[PDB]
This record gives sequence, structure tokens and C-alpha cells, in this order.
Amino acid sequence: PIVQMVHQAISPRTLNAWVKVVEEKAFSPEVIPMFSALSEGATPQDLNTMLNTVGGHQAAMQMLKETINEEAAEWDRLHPVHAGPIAPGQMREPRGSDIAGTTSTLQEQIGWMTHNAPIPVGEIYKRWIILGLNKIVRMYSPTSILDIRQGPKEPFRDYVDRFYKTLRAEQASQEVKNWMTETLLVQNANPDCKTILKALGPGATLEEMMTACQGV
Amino acid sequence: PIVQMVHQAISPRTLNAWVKVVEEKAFSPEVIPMFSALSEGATPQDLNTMLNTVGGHQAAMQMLKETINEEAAEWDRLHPVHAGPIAPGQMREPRGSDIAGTTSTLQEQIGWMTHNAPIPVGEIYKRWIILGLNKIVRMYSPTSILDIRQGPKEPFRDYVDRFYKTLRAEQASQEVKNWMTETLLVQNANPDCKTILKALGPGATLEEMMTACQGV
Amino acid sequence: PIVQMVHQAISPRTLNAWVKVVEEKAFSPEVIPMFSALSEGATPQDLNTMLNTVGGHQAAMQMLKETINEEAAEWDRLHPVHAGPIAPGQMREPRGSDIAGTTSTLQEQIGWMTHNAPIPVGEIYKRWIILGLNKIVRMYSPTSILDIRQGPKEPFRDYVDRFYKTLRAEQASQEVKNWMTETLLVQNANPDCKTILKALGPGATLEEMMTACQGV
Amino acid sequence: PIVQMVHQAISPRTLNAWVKVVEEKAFSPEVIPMFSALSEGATPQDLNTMLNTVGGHQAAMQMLKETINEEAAEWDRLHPVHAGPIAPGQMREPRGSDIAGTTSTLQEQIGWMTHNAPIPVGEIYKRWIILGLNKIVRMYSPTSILDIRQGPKEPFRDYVDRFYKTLRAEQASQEVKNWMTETLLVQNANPDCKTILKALGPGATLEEMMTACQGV
Amino acid sequence: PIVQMVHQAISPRTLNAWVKVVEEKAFSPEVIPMFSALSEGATPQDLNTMLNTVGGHQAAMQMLKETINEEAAEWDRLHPVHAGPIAPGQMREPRGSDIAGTTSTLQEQIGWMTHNAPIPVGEIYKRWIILGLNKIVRMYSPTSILDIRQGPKEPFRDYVDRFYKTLRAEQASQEVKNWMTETLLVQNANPDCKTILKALGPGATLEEMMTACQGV
Amino acid sequence: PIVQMVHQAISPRTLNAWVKVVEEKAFSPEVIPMFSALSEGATPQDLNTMLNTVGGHQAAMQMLKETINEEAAEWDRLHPVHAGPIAPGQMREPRGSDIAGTTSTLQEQIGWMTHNAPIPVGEIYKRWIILGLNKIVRMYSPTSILDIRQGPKEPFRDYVDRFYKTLRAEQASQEVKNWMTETLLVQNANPDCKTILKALGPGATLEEMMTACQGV
Ligand SMILES: [Cl-]
Ligand SMILES: [Cl-]
Ligand SMILES: [Cl-]
Ligand SMILES: [Cl-]
Ligand SMILES: [Cl-]
Ligand SMILES: [Cl-]
Ligand SMILES: [Cl-]
Ligand SMILES: [Cl-]
Ligand SMILES: [Cl-]
Ligand SMILES: [Cl-]
Ligand SMILES: [Cl-]
Ligand SMILES: [Cl-]
Ligand SMILES: [Cl-]
Ligand SMILES: [Cl-]
Ligand SMILES: [Cl-]
Ligand SMILES: [Cl-]
Ligand SMILES: [Cl-]
Ligand SMILES: [Cl-]
Ligand SMILES: [Cl-]
Ligand SMILES: [Cl-]
Ligand SMILES: [Cl-]
Ligand SMILES: [Cl-]
Ligand SMILES: [Cl-]
Ligand SMILES: [Cl-]
Ligand SMILES: [Cl-]
Ligand SMILES: [Cl-]
Ligand SMILES: [Cl-]
Ligand SMILES: [Cl-]
Ligand SMILES: [Cl-]
Ligand SMILES: [Cl-]
Repeated sequence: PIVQMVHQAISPRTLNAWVKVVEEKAFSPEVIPMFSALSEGATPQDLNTMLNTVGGHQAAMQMLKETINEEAAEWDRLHPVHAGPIAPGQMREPRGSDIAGTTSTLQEQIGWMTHNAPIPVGEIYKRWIILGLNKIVRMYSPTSILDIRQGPKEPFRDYVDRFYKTLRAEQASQEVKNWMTETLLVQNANPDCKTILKALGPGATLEEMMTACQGV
Repeated sequence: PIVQMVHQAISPRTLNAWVKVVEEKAFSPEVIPMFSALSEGATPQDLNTMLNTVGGHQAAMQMLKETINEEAAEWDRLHPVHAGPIAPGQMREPRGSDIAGTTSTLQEQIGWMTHNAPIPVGEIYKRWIILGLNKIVRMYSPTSILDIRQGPKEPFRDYVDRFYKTLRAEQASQEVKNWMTETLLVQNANPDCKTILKALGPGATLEEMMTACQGV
Repeated sequence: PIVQMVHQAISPRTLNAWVKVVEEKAFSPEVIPMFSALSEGATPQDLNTMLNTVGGHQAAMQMLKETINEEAAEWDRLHPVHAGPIAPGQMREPRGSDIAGTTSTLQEQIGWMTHNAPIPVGEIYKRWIILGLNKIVRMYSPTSILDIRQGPKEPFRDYVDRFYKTLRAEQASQEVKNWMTETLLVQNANPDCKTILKALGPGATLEEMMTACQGV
Repeated sequence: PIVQMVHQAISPRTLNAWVKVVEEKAFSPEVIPMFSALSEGATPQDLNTMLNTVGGHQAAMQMLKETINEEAAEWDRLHPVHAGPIAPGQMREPRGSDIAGTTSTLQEQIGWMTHNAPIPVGEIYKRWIILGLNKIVRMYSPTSILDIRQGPKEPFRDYVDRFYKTLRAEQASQEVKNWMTETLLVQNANPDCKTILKALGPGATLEEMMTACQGV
Repeated sequence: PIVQMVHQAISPRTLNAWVKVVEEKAFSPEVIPMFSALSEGATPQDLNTMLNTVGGHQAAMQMLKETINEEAAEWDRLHPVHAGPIAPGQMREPRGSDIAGTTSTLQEQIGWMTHNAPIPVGEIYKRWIILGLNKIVRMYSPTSILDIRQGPKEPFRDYVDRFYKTLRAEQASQEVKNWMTETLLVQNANPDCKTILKALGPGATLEEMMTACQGV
Repeated sequence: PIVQMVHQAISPRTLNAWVKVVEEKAFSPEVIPMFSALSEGATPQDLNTMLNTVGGHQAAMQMLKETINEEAAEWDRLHPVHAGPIAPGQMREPRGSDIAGTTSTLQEQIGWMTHNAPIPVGEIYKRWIILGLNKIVRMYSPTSILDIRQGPKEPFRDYVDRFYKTLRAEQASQEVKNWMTETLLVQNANPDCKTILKALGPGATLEEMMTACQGV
């Protein structure tokens, strides 16, 4: 990583933490922020380091490769490189593969990240990676939000737990999520709680809904 | 975090400590100071990092989202943003979502936190988060202070333990807590200890009360 | 903590160490130095942090609260606050609650701790806390020094171990401790060792006493 | 290691991490980036340190020795040393054994790594080491990419996992890997999924192929 | 500790390491260097911290107290304090209790340790502590060097192990140790090895003696 | 240790790592680089610290003492000390015992290690220690290189593993090792592999030999 700005190598505890996260949690949504937390200030070299140390799950890692190549090709199309000798006071403009770390040295990445008018290649590559990771989290989610229904004896709290877990795995736009919250949550409750939630009103908070079905 | 003032990324041990705290202690009151201890000097990005890495408990995390949105709307109402181009020597005034970290970059948060006439967005957001966390601790408390009664064979120490545990989960105003201490504690003791505590006097310390029922 | 003088947040390993100490050792005397060791250079905020993270034992923590309030009231009586506007080059004088961290910000505590003519609020509050902790250690001690008697088959070393353990839990003045050492230790030994220790003389060291009853 | 540029010793956690990696993962491909991650900024002394601390696997370590000697002889052939006394403002040119750390002091390595017009002996030696490590990973791979065939009941995801694992162990040129991906993956699927993948088209992504055989 | 010179608090890992050392190894000789290793650069406050955190073994800790008081009284006798007001540019001369940390603040200890013409109170107190610790190691040693005899089937290596272990616990002067090595080691071997060692000669090394009885 | 140049105490993790290494691996060859890795930049005080903390194995530690005394006497013979008062701008020349840390303070060792025209006493003492450690590794090796023979069903890889393990324990000159490699390895293989290795040619690499007997 680079920290306030000086360069540093990725620590053993960071790398081992990421490896154990992938081992234990597979591709649960909370893996993605963890990743973003273990890669704060990372160069593309550190990100490739974290990705390459994953044993197994090679189908998902290959999908991530293809996503990264898509984003790199899009960056290349939007940022066409100009022909000409690089001036003494300048550094070359990065291609998509340079941002992915495969065609750029560590010194070039540091140069882009520190030089005035900064090109944050680490955060760009990081965004691409998180995009692919979200694709993988969605594809590996074993449930659909439409199938989450409260059991007749299920306490309301557990039903809300499952519901918002699956919803977190859905990863649709926030307006769609608001719609699912305002419709499916009360729609798919069990009769006892469903009646009370209907009696609450269309604009009640989650706190009011959970405290309304607490004794029930 | 930011430390004396320079910026730093949240450490692997900090994040893993928070995750394990949520795993083990659920929503016991002591979780809240622990959180505040693992987030000293945090930017809103670090706080969102700690919140997002929680797997499961998504009902509580959603309630926390709604509380944070309430506090953000209140901040927006009390701090109406002015229309105009931001001057070269200034930074824009933060909205509620900026303080929550969802509409502000890390550089903007650092800018607000370091610039003279400082706006401590991390401590504001931290206060909102602790507010919602207290709501969750209260809602998930399984006992009421009125139901804590000393058993006939229960040593006084254990009764006081349970009593002040539940009282810590009550989270009412301090005057109400003083009233509960001065009334319910002696009122709900077992006959043997209750008589002695009555003989002590209305203004005895907890040390005097516990040493009075020690042999008893 | 503040370290040579710059401010720092309490570390995850420190906090987890304190929590595990309270979990494992309850209120054994060695807990108190450990505490003082894990809080070297602490602001009142760090001390309140360490106290609040304790789950359970809420009777003892409440007793500690009452002791801290006693010491705070005494400080207020001895240091009556003067009425007047605080000058530009000065900081307000701290009340008892300010030293306890409940009515003072972190910046005010740092200000008192660093400014010339220093008011060490952290060490004052720390002294109050250690006072209450000693009260708790004494109240929770399950044995009296007068009941420690050597068994007929008990090796002298174990008897001395128990004796000075209980003595450490007694926490009377040092002259009283010297008296207990000079009287009860030989008085409550078993006949075999008691005779030899009588033959040693009234002014023998603990090394001489233990080596005198080593084979015996 | 050397870090931004000052010198440092290899940490206990780094060394123990490498040792445990070799113990647990043997010579799985993910060992190689891990190595490169635990050796970022290393002098040849640190690299020899990491190699020598490996207990057992001495056949592989000897093969690595022979590879390093090959690369050293090639460097010597391409960089013939000139006869003459080293000038006061200069340092001698490194031989192959100097880069391997066996004939150069730590001070000479630091001198080459820091002096302007830098000779990065640590990264050169590191490249040689990774070359030999790739040889060992290939030789110890127990499967060939041509033998990876999907079972009749095997979910497509697992088949892709095995396939790209073995492919990662193959370590042929990237064009050859592209050919294997475009031919063998669909060629060696089971009939059910093979038909659907044929119906997809010759230019479908891995995401489209896996989502096409998801229910199947 | 104080490190190159600035002051620092004793770390959680250091303290926990010392505690676990006392728990596991009791009073084996290797405890003493470990202590000296965990206390490098320590003020008397850090040393008292390490001593006080020991639970149990209070007989040994009391013996250590008495030894420290002996050394303190000797220091007081050899360094009689002069009567007079301390000058502005000076610090008072330390008594024995000041060196033991019981009558001196942390600031006074730092002052003595850093000021020119330095009084290393931490290393003096450390020497006293190691003296008492050696007394305890000797008293708690369960064997005498004269009783270490090689069994008829005991390999010579194990006999030498036991012998030099007990010898390390003896802690006599080095000339006495040389005598014990030159006499008792060969004297108390079993007949088979004893004859061969007699045939070696009076001035053979331990390597020659062990390789002479290796097959035997 | 001393690090780029300032002095530091040996860390708890370093010391515990060394102790656990000695506990687990006894005197396997890989212990020696580990030692050299845990002692990079060490003063003689740190090295004596690491040696003294070893419990048990006192025969080997005594042999190490005798080796260190041999090297010290040789240094004394080659560097005869001159009689005369040490000048204000100078430090005394070190004897053999000074380099071993037994007759020199930490300040004197730092002085020799930092002063221009440097005497690296830590690396000299370190070389002596590694010499004795190699003696111990050789003496405690339970096998001879001449007895390593491939079993009739033993895969060639395992045979090479054992062979180069024992060879690493032999620690003869590199030319002798080359001879053993070129003769004994093929000489002591089983008939099946031996014939093929004879058919390979006298100058084949270890990679070619192992891949020749891979299927066999
Ligand atoms: Cl790892
Ligand atoms: Cl994995
Ligand atoms: Cl998954
Ligand atoms: Cl890779
Ligand atoms: Cl579900
Ligand atoms: Cl984690
Ligand atoms: Cl959880
Ligand atoms: Cl809960
Ligand atoms: Cl998230
Ligand atoms: Cl209860
Ligand atoms: Cl914790
Ligand atoms: Cl607890
Ligand atoms: Cl207790
Ligand atoms: Cl609290
Ligand atoms: Cl007892
Ligand atoms: Cl290790
Ligand atoms: Cl291994
Ligand atoms: Cl392998
Ligand atoms: Cl080696
Ligand atoms: Cl397979
Ligand atoms: Cl501890
Ligand atoms: Cl203990
Ligand atoms: Cl012992
Ligand atoms: Cl104490
Ligand atoms: Cl023995
Ligand atoms: Cl240790
Ligand atoms: Cl050991
Ligand atoms: Cl061994
Ligand atoms: Cl020693
Ligand atoms: Cl073998």
C-alpha cells in the first residue's frame, strides 16, 4: 500500500487475513467490503497479489479476469493512447492492462499515484475488481428474494434476517430494493404477523414492524 | 483512522477484532464501547467499513441504516445547503449523506476533519451509529428491570449482577436509573436480605449493602 | 494513550488483553497491576474505555462507579471552581467529572495533560480507579489471614504461598503486614516446622525459614 | 527488505508465514505469488534466508539451486566482467553468484540496490527463483489438462474449478491457454451441458457458459 | 522501556509473554535470561510492573522483596544522602527505595536515566532482581550435582544433558564449575563409557568425549 | 538489534520464535538459517540472549560454549592487545570475550558496531556461533550419506528427498558434495531407475533425472 504518501509492502497479516477470509466465507457479500478494507491504498501490484494468492475457486477467479479485461478494453476505447515520445517531465498515459498491473512496473504505478494531476490506478482497478466480485456474489447466491417467506412459527426477527441477507445478495438498484422492502416483506409474512403489519400502516419503520411482531 | 494529524488505513487486527466481537457477543451492551474503542479517530469510510463487514444480523444493520438516515435528514434540515460555486480556499459544506460516507470521498472527509474550523464528520457519524446501536441493544434485551427478583437461595452478589446487567440494557435517563436503584433493588430482594437492607437505612452505598448481606 | 508527547488510540491487543484478563482472573490482586500496565499514559477516555468493555461483573463495576463519584466529590470540595470567563491563553480548571472523563472532551484532556504546569488527569482518575479496584479485591477475597494454617503434611513452601497470597488480598498498612508476618506465619505453622522456626530466632529471613523447613 | 529507501531485517511473522506456507500447501501454484508477496523489496540475503529455512522438500530445493546456477551462468555470459581496479566513486559490477547472494555482502547488495543507475539484484534473483519455482510447480502437478472431463452428475461449476486449477498448473504460453479454453472446456463437458454450450455460440463468456448450465 | 533515548510503555505482548513464562516454566534457570530479555531498557516502574503481575508463587516473590530490600539498604549505606536544597540544574540523588521504584516517580526515573553523568537505576534494580531470582532458582532446584550418575543403559548424551542442567542450577563460581566438569562428569559415568573416557586423556573436549561414547 | 543505524531491543515475537524453533526442530539443519534470520543486526548481547533462553539441550549448548572459547582464543592470538591508556577519541580494541559479550557492555558493543572503521563484533560472534551450531548439527545427524539407498518400490522423488536431506546434514566441502552427487545418487538407486539413469548420460540435470524416473 501507499500511506500518508510513501510506499509499503502488503503485510503478512493482511495477506493471511484475506486468504482465510476466502477460505472461510467463500463468496458471501461481506467478503467484498473486507477485501476493500484489506486493500486500502493498494497499488495494482498489491491487488493482483491478493487475487493470485487464492487457491481454488478458479472458476470465479477466471470470471473476474474476464470482467477486468472488459473494463480494461472499455478504458482503452475511452482513452485512446497518443503516439509520441514521452517528455522528460512526464510519464506515459496508462492503458487498461497497465491499470490491471500486468503491463506496468511498481515504479510506474507509484508514479501515476503520486504525481500531481493524479491518476488513481489502484482505485480504478479496485473498482473493476469489486464489479467482478459483485457479479460472482450474485451468481453464487443460492436463493431468490421472491422465495423468502416467513414460517408459521418463525419469529419475525429471523424472517427479517433471511430477507435482508438475500436482499443484500440481490444487488439491484436502490429504488428496486426500496420497492421489494415496501411490498414483499409484508406480503410474504405469516398470517398472524401479516395482519398486524397491515394494521400498522404503509409507512412504518422496520423498528416499528419488528416491535409490533415481537410478542407475536 | 487519523492519528496525531495523518491518515491511516484500518488495521487487519482492528477489523478482525470487530468481526469476532459481533460474532461472539451479538448485541450485548459492552459491544458499543468496544466499537467506539475500535473506531477512535475513524473517518466515515472506516465506520462504513466496520458496519459492512458484519455477516448476518441484517435486520439490526437495516434498523441502523434507518436510524442513520433519520439523523442525516435532521442534519440536512438544520443545515440547509447554500447555492453557489465553491471558492478556491474552501471546501463544500457536508450534507447528511456526506457525513454517512455514502456521497463523499475519503479526501473530502480528510479535508473536513483536518481543515481549521473543523467539522468532525467521523465523530458525528459515530454518534449517529452509537444511537442506532443503543436502539438495537434495547430492542434485543430479553429481560425487563421490573422482573429481576432475588431467589430465596441466591447470594446477594449474583442478584446485583443480574440487576445492573439488565439495568445497563435499559438505557433510560440517569435520574430514572437512580430511582430504579433506590427503589427496585431493595424492593425485589429476598426476605432475609430485604429485612437487613431495610435496617441499613435509605442512604447506604452498594458496598455497605453487599457487605451487609455477605454472610447472609 | 499519550507517549513521548503525542496522542494515540488504545490498541486492539491492549483492549482484548484487558477483556481476557477480567474474564480469566476475575478480581485476583494481580489484575490491578496488569490494569495499570495496560493503561500507562492513558487519558480518562481510554480508562473509561477499558472499564466499559467489561461484560458482567456489573456489581463490582457499580461499586467502582460509586468510589469514583466519592473521589470526584472530594476533588470538587478541595478544588472549588472560580467564576469567570476563560482567558485566551488558558484552559478551564477541571471538575471531578471532567477528570472521570464524563464531562470533558478528548481535546480538553489532552490539553490538561500536555500544557505546562500540567494537570495529570489520567493519573488522578487512574488512582481513583485503582482505589475502587482495591476495595473490590478486598471484598471478593474469600479467605482471612487468620485462618491460614499449615497442614500436618503440608510442605512449608505451599503454606507460605497460601499465606502471602491471602496477605496480598488483605491490603492493610505495611506495618500491620509486618506484624502479621512476624507473628502469624510462625504461630500458625504445624508442630514439626513450628519448633524449628522457634529455634531459628525472632529475626530470621524468609529464605532461612524456608531452607530450615525444606527437608522437614 | 528495503522500504521507502532504508534497510530492514526480515520479520519473524514473514519468515514463519513462509515456512507454514511451504508446510501446508506443498508446491501448489498459489505458493508462488505468496512467496513474491512475502519477499517484496527483499535483498538476495532475505531470499536465500527464505529458501534455506525450508525443511524437507530438498529435491525441489536442489532443482531450484540448479536453475539459479543456470540463470547465473547466463548472466555471466551476457555480462562479462572487466578487469581493472574499482574507482573510489564506484562499486564493482555484480556476477551471477553476487546476485544469488552467495558471493556478495549485505552492504554490497544494498549498495547496488540504492545507488543511482540502480541494479535491482533482488528483483533479478527473485525472477530466477520464481522461474525455478514454476518448474517445480509444473513437475509436481499430478494431472494433465487433457484428462479433465466433466462427470455425468458433476455440476458445471466444479468441472470449471478443476479445469482452471489444472490449467493454472500447466503454465504454457497465454495463446496456448486461450486455445485450451476455447476447445477443451466445451469438448470435455458431459453431454447435457455440452449440447447447451454448443447452442450458446463459439464466442460466449465464462459467465454465460456457467449461467447456461446452472440449472442443468 | 526507554529506547534509542525516548520513553515507551511496556507492551501487551511483552507482559503477556512474561506472565506465560512464569506460568509454564516456574523457576527454571532459562527464566532469568528471558526476564532480562523482556526488560531491556526498562525503568524501575516497568520492572515492578513485571514482578507484580505474577499470580501465585508469592513465597518466591516475597523472598525477592527481601533480597531487593537488602541490596537497597547496602546502596543506602554506601551512598549516604547529603542534606541540602536541590539546585535548579540538578536532580536529587536516588536512595535504595527510589531505585526499587517504590519512592520515585516515572519522571524522576527517566531523569536519572537520561541526564548526563547517568545513573542507570533500571539496570541497578535489574541486577538486584536477577540476584534474588538466582537465589530462588537455586533454592527451588530439586537435585544436587553430586547425585547425577549415568545409568547402565543411559546414552551418554542424555547423561550430559541432565548433568549440565543441574550444573546450570548450581550457580557456583566458574572455577568450581570447571572443577565439577573435570572431575564429576567422568567420575559418575557408567563403567563402559567411564573406561573409554579414562582412555581419552585428562584434557579432552566435550565433543571428543561425546563422540567417544557415541556408539557406546 | 541495530537497524538502519539505531539500537533496539530483541522483540518478544523474535525470542519466542527462536525458543519454539529449538523446541520443535531440535537440531535440524534448517534451524541454523532460522537463527541467522532471527538475529539479523544483533549485538553480542542479543545473541547471548537467544542462546541462554534455550531450556534443555545443555550438552549441545556446552559444546557451543567450548567452540566459542576456541574461536575467542584464536582471535586473541591473532589480535594481541597493546598496552596503553585509551585516548579520548578512541575505544579499546576488543578481546575474544568482548566479542562473545561476556566482558563488554552493550554501550561498548554499540560503539564498536557504529564507529567508523567498524568492527562488526555481532557478525564475528555470529560466525563463531554458526560454526558451533554446524558442529552440533553434524554430530546429531542420525544417518550417513553412504547408507541412503533407494527402495525397490520407493518413488525416485522420495529417495532424492532423503538423499539431499542427509547430504545437507553432512556439511562437507562443496567439491566433495559435487562428487557425492555425481557418484552415490545414481550408484545407490534401485535397479529399475538405475538403468534408466545410466542411459541418460553422465551430465544430466536433477530435473532430467527425476523426470526420467517419474513414471518409473
Ligand atoms: Cl499467509
Ligand atoms: Cl480458498
Ligand atoms: Cl459462495
Ligand atoms: Cl499467479
Ligand atoms: Cl433463507
Ligand atoms: Cl478479518
Ligand atoms: Cl456475525
Ligand atoms: Cl443480541
Ligand atoms: Cl457493503
Ligand atoms: Cl436475569
Ligand atoms: Cl477485543
Ligand atoms: Cl467478564
Ligand atoms: Cl473475584
Ligand atoms: Cl458504556
Ligand atoms: Cl488458602
Ligand atoms: Cl518461524
Ligand atoms: Cl516443509
Ligand atoms: Cl507438491
Ligand atoms: Cl543453509
Ligand atoms: Cl481433477
Ligand atoms: Cl496479559
Ligand atoms: Cl503464575
Ligand atoms: Cl520451580
Ligand atoms: Cl501489586
Ligand atoms: Cl536428573
Ligand atoms: Cl517467550
Ligand atoms: Cl528446548
Ligand atoms: Cl537433533
Ligand atoms: Cl544464563
Ligand atoms: Cl533416510
